[PDB]
Amino acid sequence: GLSDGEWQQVLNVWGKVEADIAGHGQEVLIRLFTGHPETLEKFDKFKHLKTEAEMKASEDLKKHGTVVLTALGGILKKKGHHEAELKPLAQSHATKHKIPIKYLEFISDAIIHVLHSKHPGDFGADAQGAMTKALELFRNDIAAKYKELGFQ
Ligand code: HEM
Repeated sequence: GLSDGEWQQVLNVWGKVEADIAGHGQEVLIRLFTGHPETLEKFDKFKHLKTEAEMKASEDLKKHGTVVLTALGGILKKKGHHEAELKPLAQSHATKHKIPIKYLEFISDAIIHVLHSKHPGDFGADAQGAMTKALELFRNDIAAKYKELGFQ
């Protein structure tokens, strides 16, 4: 798991996201979609987005960005004790949305990318390390639920 010092770093870094949840959420999804176009296909409601301009201009994408990060934020605030919050998400993403674990890897890297892009020089080495650990924990616990379901 993460140490108390690491969880404190994670939640301190999260303060940035919380100041502009929709902005960070939007940029995270845009980074995901632009870097990995196949991920867009998993969203029947965003597949109509053909350009990054259309993406940035989408209020609904911004809306989903807020939904995605608010959920992740709630999980992070649990500092590891997130089974109840994590289980349903892993299950809807495996059973309903069919999101391979690889895409969760992509979005994790996208979150790291967005923090550096929006806060250059203000996302220290220790901060990136702690946030990475937290995102790997989140990803790994979902992977467990995926194996349980036999989802690939
Ligand atoms: C940090 C990771 C993520 C978090 C916390 C998260 C959270 C959520 C939440 C809370 C919902 C709505 C409730 C539900 O259906 O479970 C949702 C829906 C959805 N997510 Fe995720 N998600 C994440 C990553 C991804 C990724 C990488 C994809 C890639 C395709 C994805 C695709 C979807 C789809 C298709 C829906 C349904 C959208 C709709 O309403 O039509 N998610 N997500």
